[PDB]
Amino acid sequence: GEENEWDTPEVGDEVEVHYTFKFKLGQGQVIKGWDQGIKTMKKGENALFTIPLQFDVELLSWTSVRDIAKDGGIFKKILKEGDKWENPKDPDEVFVKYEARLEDGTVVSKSEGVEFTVKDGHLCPALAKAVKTMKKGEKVLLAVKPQYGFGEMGRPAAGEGGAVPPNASLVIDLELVSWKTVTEIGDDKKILKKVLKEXEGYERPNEGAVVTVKITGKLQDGTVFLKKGHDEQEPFEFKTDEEAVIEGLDRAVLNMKKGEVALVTIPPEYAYGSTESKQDAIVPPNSTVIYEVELVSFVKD
Repeated sequence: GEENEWDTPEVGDEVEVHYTFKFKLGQGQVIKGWDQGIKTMKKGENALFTIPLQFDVELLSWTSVRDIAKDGGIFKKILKEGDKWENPKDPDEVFVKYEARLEDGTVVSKSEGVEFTVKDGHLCPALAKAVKTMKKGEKVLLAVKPQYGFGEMGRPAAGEGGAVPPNASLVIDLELVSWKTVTEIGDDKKILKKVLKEXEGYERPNEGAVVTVKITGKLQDGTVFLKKGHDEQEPFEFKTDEEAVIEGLDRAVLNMKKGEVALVTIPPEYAYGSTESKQDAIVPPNSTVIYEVELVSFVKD
């Protein structure tokens, strides 16, 4: 039997319909009959399915459901679609809100906005994994099994704590609000470049470019040791790829666009090395330094 009458429901999505409400497409959920044509239906759309019985079906909405670990370990249910098409990546600093519950709706952990580097995780394994599939502003409910929750050890009540019983499943509202792209720079990847402000179209200095920059250097506890090229100072310009500046700033700016603002995390072998740098404070030997960099303009080689 068959049917006559831009996006579509997939396998396992949560469809809402008028016929003559509201189920998991194509699981065990209706008479194994008429499921199998709702998946060609569009939102507004109005089909009449004929089974050898007739069904006037208005597909109202759906919510997608995603088996993101390929495991049934985490099912992601998208309750608000996010924007555009990028998902954040391991080295990204993401900003999120979530509320994690036990199956019985007991809130164990919750947050109204928290940033983390995605590869470091947060909360439990499920979060890092969910966000790596999520668009900006995506809001989801995650059905999490123990191995992506807190395992066997579960989790004790500390504060603001809910004990998670060893081997519990979890239900998590998660919203990916926004993120900042970290690229790993050097042969090494030891230099982190976090975009604060995206620059303008495509072009990047090349080796030997003369580059105008504003820079602010800080130690990891936030002490400013250097300011250079800011508006209240003479401008600061250097040629790139000549060791005109510490190596991590040279490599960062080669990967920067005009007008880009970046935080650049520079281990001491790419910075001041093993001797002290007496600036606004002293750079103690063996410091990783964070450099706020604004690529003002440049003239390619």
